[PDB]
Amino acid sequence: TPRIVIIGAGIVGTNLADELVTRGWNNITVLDQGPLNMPGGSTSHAPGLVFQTNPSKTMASFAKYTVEKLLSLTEDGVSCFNQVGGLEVATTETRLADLKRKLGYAAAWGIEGRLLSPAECQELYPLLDGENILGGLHVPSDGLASAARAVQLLIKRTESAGVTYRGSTTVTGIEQSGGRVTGVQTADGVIPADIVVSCAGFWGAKIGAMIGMAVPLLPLAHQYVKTTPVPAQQGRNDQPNGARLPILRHQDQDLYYREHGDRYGIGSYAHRPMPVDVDTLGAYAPETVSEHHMPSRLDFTLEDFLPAWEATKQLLPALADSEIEDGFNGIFSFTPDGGPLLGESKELDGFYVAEAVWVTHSAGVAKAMAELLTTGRSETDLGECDITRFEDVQLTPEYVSETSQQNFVEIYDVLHPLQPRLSPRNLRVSPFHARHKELGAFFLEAGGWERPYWFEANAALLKEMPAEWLPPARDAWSGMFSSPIAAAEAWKTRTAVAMYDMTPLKRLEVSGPGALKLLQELTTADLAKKPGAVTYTLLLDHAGGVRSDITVARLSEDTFQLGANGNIDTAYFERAARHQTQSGSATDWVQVRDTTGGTCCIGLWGPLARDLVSKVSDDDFTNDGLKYFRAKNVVIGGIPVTAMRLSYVGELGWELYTSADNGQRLWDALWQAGQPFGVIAAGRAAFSSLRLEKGYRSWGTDMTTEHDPFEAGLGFAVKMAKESFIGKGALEGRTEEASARRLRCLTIDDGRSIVLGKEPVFYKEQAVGYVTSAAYGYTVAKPIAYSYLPGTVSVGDSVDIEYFGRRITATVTEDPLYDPKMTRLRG
Amino acid sequence: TPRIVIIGAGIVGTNLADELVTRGWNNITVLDQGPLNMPGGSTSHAPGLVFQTNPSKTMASFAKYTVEKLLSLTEDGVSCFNQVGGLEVATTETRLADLKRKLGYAAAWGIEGRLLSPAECQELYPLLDGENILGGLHVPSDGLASAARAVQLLIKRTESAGVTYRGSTTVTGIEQSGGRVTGVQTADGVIPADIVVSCAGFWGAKIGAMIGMAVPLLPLAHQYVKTTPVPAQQGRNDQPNGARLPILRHQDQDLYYREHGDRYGIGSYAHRPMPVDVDTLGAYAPETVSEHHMPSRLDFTLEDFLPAWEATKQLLPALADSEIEDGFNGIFSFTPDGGPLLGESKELDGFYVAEAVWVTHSAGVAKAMAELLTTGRSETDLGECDITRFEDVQLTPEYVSETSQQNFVEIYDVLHPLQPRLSPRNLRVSPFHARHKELGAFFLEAGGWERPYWFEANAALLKEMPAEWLPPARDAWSGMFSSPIAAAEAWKTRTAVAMYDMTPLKRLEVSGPGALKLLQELTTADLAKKPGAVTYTLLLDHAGGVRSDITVARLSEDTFQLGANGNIDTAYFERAARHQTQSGSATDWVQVRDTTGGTCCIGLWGPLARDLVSKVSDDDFTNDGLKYFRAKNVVIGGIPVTAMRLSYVGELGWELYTSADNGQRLWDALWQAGQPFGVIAAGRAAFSSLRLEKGYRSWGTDMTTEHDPFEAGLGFAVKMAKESFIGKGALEGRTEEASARRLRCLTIDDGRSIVLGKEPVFYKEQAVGYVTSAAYGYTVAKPIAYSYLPGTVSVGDSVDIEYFGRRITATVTEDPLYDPKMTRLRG
Amino acid sequence: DVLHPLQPRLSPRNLRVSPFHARHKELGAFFLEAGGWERPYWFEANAALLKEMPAEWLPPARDAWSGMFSSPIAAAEAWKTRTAVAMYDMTPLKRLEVSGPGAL
Ligand SMILES: *Cc1cc2c(cc1C)nc1c(=O)[nH]c(=O)nc-1n2C[C@H](O)[C@H](O)[C@H](O)COP(=O)(O)OP(=O)(O)OC[C@H]1O[C@@H](n2cnc3c(N)ncnc32)[C@H](O)[C@@H]1O
Ligand SMILES: *Cc1cc2c(cc1C)nc1c(=O)[nH]c(=O)nc-1n2C[C@H](O)[C@H](O)[C@H](O)COP(=O)(O)OP(=O)(O)OC[C@H]1O[C@@H](n2cnc3c(N)ncnc32)[C@H](O)[C@@H]1O
Ligand SMILES: Nc1nc2c(c(=O)[nH]1)N(C=O)[C@@H](CNc1ccc(C(=O)N[C@@H](CCC(=O)O)C(=O)O)cc1)CN2
Ligand SMILES: Nc1nc2c(c(=O)[nH]1)N(C=O)[C@@H](CNc1ccc(C(=O)N[C@@H](CCC(=O)O)C(=O)O)cc1)CN2
Ligand code: NA
Ligand code: NA
Repeated sequence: TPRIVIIGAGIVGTNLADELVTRGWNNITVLDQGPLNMPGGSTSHAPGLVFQTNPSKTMASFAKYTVEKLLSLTEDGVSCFNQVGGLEVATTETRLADLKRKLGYAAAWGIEGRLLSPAECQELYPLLDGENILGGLHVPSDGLASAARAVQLLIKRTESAGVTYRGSTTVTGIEQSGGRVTGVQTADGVIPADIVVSCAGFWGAKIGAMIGMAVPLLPLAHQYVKTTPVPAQQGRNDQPNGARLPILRHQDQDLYYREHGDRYGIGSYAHRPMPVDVDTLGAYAPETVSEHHMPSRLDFTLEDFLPAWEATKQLLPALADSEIEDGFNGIFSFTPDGGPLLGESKELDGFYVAEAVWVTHSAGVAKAMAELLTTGRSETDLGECDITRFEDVQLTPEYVSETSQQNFVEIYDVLHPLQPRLSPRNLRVSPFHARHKELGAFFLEAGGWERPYWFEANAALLKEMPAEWLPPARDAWSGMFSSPIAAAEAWKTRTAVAMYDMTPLKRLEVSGPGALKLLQELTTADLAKKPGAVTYTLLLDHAGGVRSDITVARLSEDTFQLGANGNIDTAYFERAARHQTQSGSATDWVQVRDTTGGTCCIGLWGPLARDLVSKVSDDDFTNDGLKYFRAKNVVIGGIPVTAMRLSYVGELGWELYTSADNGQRLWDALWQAGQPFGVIAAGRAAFSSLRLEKGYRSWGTDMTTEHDPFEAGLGFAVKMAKESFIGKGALEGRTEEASARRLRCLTIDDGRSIVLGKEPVFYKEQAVGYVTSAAYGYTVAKPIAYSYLPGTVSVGDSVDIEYFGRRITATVTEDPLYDPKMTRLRG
Repeated sequence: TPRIVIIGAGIVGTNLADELVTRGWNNITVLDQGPLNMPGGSTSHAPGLVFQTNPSKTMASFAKYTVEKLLSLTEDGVSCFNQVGGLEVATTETRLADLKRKLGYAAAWGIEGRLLSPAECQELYPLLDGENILGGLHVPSDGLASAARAVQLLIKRTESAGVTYRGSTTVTGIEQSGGRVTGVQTADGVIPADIVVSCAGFWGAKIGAMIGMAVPLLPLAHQYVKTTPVPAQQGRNDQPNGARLPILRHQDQDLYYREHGDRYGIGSYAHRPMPVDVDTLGAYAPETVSEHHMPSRLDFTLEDFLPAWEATKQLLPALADSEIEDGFNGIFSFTPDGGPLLGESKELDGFYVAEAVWVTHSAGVAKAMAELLTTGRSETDLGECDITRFEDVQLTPEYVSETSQQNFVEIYDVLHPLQPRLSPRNLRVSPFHARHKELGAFFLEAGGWERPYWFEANAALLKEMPAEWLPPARDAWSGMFSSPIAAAEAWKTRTAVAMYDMTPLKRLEVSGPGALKLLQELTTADLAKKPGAVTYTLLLDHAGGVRSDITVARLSEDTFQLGANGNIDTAYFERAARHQTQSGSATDWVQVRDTTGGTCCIGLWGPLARDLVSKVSDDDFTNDGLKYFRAKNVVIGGIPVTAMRLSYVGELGWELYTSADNGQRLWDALWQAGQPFGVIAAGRAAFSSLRLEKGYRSWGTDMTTEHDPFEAGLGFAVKMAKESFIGKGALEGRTEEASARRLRCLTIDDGRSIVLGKEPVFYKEQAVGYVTSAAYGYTVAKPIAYSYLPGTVSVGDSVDIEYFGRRITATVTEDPLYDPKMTRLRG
Repeated sequence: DVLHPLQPRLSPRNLRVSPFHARHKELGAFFLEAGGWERPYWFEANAALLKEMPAEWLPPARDAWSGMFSSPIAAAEAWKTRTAVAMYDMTPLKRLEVSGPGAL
């Protein structure tokens, strides 16, 4: 098997060694600049609290696996997990409501937990001064990891299986040739490798710069304090590091707690963000590293801890009879969005990262990476962990610094899923931005792009709207980053004509004599059709899982424009094209460009779309001028445009693409043409609700690599008859009808209880699914939610969706909910 | 020699046959759908007035050649030119002033002419009612062409030399294979060809669509009327078509005149534009074509002519005793900018156009095309005639229609060289457009781009400006599309820091394993330098003439960004890259993209540029961070940018390139950083004056293919030591010192008489040059003009520049006028 | 309906605006209204100041109810008012001219 070098003998790198070994890959060298007995990264100081419950399904499965593995990781009859459970307490109404949402995550992801009353909290954790406790969330399977001990036992069992450990060995560079890794440099010459995995914790960026790779993590310090012996605790625990009470979270004050014998450990994020320059740390001579003297531990700054110490004494008064014994400012990693950084680099074949990973998720990440390395894919969706998810503006040191600090500042906050950052904003805007501002655009952002969710100009339309379009009141939570205005935009889209900004849609140009050959192998469609055809198709992995759903427009013999889902797709195409070019003839070369930023697109949609466009174009837009899912070049308002006839909102019209410098003119020409037809600008709130009424899938939530096309209801898009395509062999014999799990459309019975995503779904009182996407449907006048459900659950069955602790009755409904016979889309 | 098919036996196509023959290329078939004896295009109805004098040097040389050739084109002792001279009369002060400018063109282009007083006009042309005549411009060598007769004599002499003519033969298509022309389709099968030249007059667009080529001409009708016998004219001329008086232009009333025996011919553009659908003309059966029955002649619409007929009787009262005998609405071509359309198509190798050409320029265009075909280049600069000069937005049928009609409406107007159209405007704007509007940008346009010439916000700076920067008053003509504000912008650029919009600069990405190989052959620089280098270099033709001056930035091993001069360059690179790819290995492929529209650029220039940028970037901008004429990637205001250190304005700073979606943020970050430093936005008026103070050349005026690098003072940019590059062999042994003509900088002695361009330059009372570029120099505080001058004329000599009839004393000055030791540009 | 005390109408809006309205829009004014006047409650331009603000000025989280029609941005505007200089639109303040020999 391939020669693997792992950089880092933290909890990540030693778990990864371990996960590779058990899969038969043992040609591994593990390097660490610290001594093997105590390498001295963040793992060497972590207190090891593990709270599994997480808004993210993947992160939650990573934590569940880590708990399982640490419990099994044992020597002299002592495991590496002490399963005391975990308790998060609420001291405000906002937090108590949020614990109900978190209990929802628990059930969604298969973690057992309960909400505790104030009295039951006191019974479980008598040290709590009960006066400000409104409630708790108790997960019995949570607990304390012994991460440093786990590292030592992983080293020992992997060593026996052939893995080589070199402590006191500093990586100073990475050797490469022809765009693949060939070795790792040390002052002692090069260690050959076919695969390098950087498991270097908060040194990740420094390692990354050695190959020109932006690794978007920031090292940040976080205070951890142990008290002196707490009188109330005398005699209760085994010394020196026993614990019997659940690990304790006090998220309203940025604090968490564990016992260490009769002492308390207090973790505080209740301080200013503290960026750390890794180049200033110094080279620690290995012989010098000890528990208080290691690169990860900076001097304690007591002044930062004072407020945390007061809140502690308030929550746990017994602690007022102890003192602060020892504290440090410990360094670990943060990232712009709080997700880890995993996967193959863009810059260098065979070079991977598994960085910015808490002890909590370590074994999970290791296992995914081991699957990635040995089989070509991870069994768990890595959409939110892949290093290549980031856009170029999100990779600058300044972006990483500013947003990673804000993620530290907010780490324990209750936040709505649509909550935008206040800064940095306005990084990327489409060419319609000034016009969007004139119309009172309410902008949210993703990928650096500013995106209108609705337009305040259209509030003037609410008085004219037919009552059937008026939605009911929303609760405060579903009402955040939402507006009644979206009803009006949905209304006008369904009955007049609307202009949506499609500019942020990932746009890739795949070009050259090998373009068709590349796309024919990567996609599930037969793309060898005369130019003009637009095909909705999938990208799969070799296990048939859905990596993406895409459109491919063939603009000429050698030129294809793809509408993709984000930069994981870009990176996927980039590498696949480079590999075909390198091992092909002069007829296989192919380039991939991300042209998103240099172009723009208006989705011009609704029943008056042809009336509008005919005023500013002499091109033929009739059905016989341009059929559904066809593209051609046209001129609109004097601007050359590529017109594609499809609509993610389910109405007549076209995506109109042009170069950025032309976009404002193209916008103004249409806007003016559309005055007599009541044209509006329409934003993402309406867009999302309308596409949901159409049943159209959104990659990353409605389906990921954990789903095959037939489970996702996307069989129509797989052309099984193709000689060859990635995933074909895996999908032999499967059908939608025979899928054990299927994506179902739910409508909410009461017409008004909106859900948002991730809420667990119960059939006959058992958790069998979870909301993937949802919105209020303005056309059907009810909340809609999607969920996978067991194949045995049928159209017309009834299911419950738990939202903030309350069961909401919904019915499995046939989709599309709107115009399933596509009457609005054809001729 | 190659098999050539010419489409059209008009004055263009038969002259082209002729010009090819005399150059030894006689394998020619000439096709025309009309009968050979009277093909029935525009040539069959033209009255044949030839006024040589023209603002364009090339057009003027085309007309001079046409006069020479038609005079030599003779049979039975009767030539095809009747050299009666030409007279343009002025009936307003505006026109009289403009005739003085036109006399300037005459001397510039070597055409003999004089300005006539009202009395002398009466003596030359006694029929003129003298009362509104303020003056005339008389060119004795002008005259009347007999174009239909010239066609017949060209046919006869080319036929004898082997050329084949097929009349009554309709081209219905063009055959091609592998991107080159292979034949012309008729109902009688295919006529093979290696080279096709479309000489199809106003059918040009229809021919063009047969290969997918946009031919930006519009067919338009123009009225031409013959009177009955004019009493005053009885007995004076040979019948039936004699003429003795000069051809007569009456541009203030859109009219021109010639005698036909004792009748008058009146040409009127004094009517609404009359677009013609060529598809509605009908197929004329050849046997039916006669003088009054031909595809080019539409029914006369007398109502349109009435006002012209009145003005005629006012100018020439003798005509009031005649009547209108016959009129027609004759069709010919117009183009967006009034230039013809020449050269190789972008779409099809070997397929050329020579279309939208007046009888006046016909032989000239034919000769250039013959040179192009047989030698690879024209001896006359075709910058303003090349079909590939147009930008994509300028090629839509709607753009062509609207602007070609306006060119018809303005054909006889006095217009300032900076006069913008009012419509269509706002086609292309940079990402800084809203910000430019906030600052009161005064926008002119070229290439479809809106470009600020100055910013009204900066008027507030005039009260603070040191008096030495305050320019003198401008006359009305040089003051049009000019503002004192430009002095302030030049001032701030020289002493603080300015932000120029460089977005419209043609930007080409040349990429792939054959990129360096292509550029090494096309340019005069050795580009095989590690990435990061920016090189100013030339593109030449095989005769050493300068096609372009360019920058090449090597961004990576296989990736180069060029800053070019416009779409002639784009088209040149496109074809050259396609040809290398087709006849190369898998290591020679190369793509060219025009990324202008998807990107943007700020030129951040002036002595405080480093102070400004250091506030919003942690990249190293010091001299040791980025040397002059080097590029690197940086981050500014959170935006990835490519920074190139050069300055067409002569100051410290950088061109800052980024993708369009990032541009506004990049703008705002710099704007805000620049507040304490007094940053301004600066426009093209200042830019032009500043670059002139630096002596930097502008392709298309300061040099064209008619100049070699040494004549243009660009020897430094030619690396003669290179093994190989286009033009090298031609330039062996030449030096700047030995050049018979050299580009000289002139400063105007009086400090105030501004010239604009094209004004003739006299040494010791002889016309020896002409102004190529000019501006008021704000830094040296005097008007500057460039001109080629004989090598014998030296620095410190004195020359006169004629501006509106007045000699302005100027001195030949060493350039650069500003900072010639580059102290402002280095370290 | 359950309505927050600051809940604005969506229509009719923009009846009365001060002469600084275009400038307020450039700066990302969040407008509420009373008396027909549009009144900025805070300015989105000033969100860029939050990263520079001393921690002592940073407010705690708000519950959903007190957080409606409220923004952390107001902390920054209060900060700059107390330590630098701020421009408030006082235009809607009822202004009466009492004039004539009986005015006093
Ligand atoms: C600091 C901290 C972290 C922490 C915590 C409390 C504090 C104060 N509480 C946690 C909690 O209760 N629950 C939990 O799940 N995690 C908690 N953490 C975070 C956790 O400590 C880290 O996220 C995790 O330990 C990181 O693991 P990882 O294995 O990724 O990183 P590392 O332990 O830092 O090891 C990286 C190794 O790389 C070696 N290295 C780096 N550069 C080189 C070079 N050039 N050459 C050779 N080796 C290199 C390092 O020496 C290190 O050992
Ligand atoms: C109309 C007009 C033009 C004109 C003028 C007054 C009027 C009313 N006065 C002029 C003047 O005094 N001085 C001057 O210099 N020019 C004046 N003109 C303009 C002039 O007539 C034209 O610009 C010039 O004649 C055009 O010459 P050209 O050789 O380019 O074009 P053509 O004579 O129209 O011939 C084109 C031929 O192409 C053949 N054809 C077209 N399509 C086909 C196909 N498909 N197959 C075969 N043959 C084709 C046509 O039949 C035509 O003969
Ligand atoms: N050009 C384009 N590409 C894109 C999008 C888009 O809206 N436009 N997407 C935007 O997010 C994602 C793809 N999601 C989509 C999901 C469904 C349909 C759709 O039209 N479905 C029809 C297909 C009909 C057919 O193939 O015949 C259907 O399911 O009935 C389109 C895009 C990424 N790529
Ligand atoms: N990148 C870039 N490309 C461009 C321009 C530009 O301003 N920037 N041009 C804009 O119109 C045209 C080129 N004209 C130019 C003329 C002179 C110089 C210049 O810097 N000349 C220095 C060169 C010094 C050297 O090579 O060492 C000089 O003549 O001293 C630059 C561009 C087209 N290409
Ligand atoms: Na916090
Ligand atoms: Na006119």
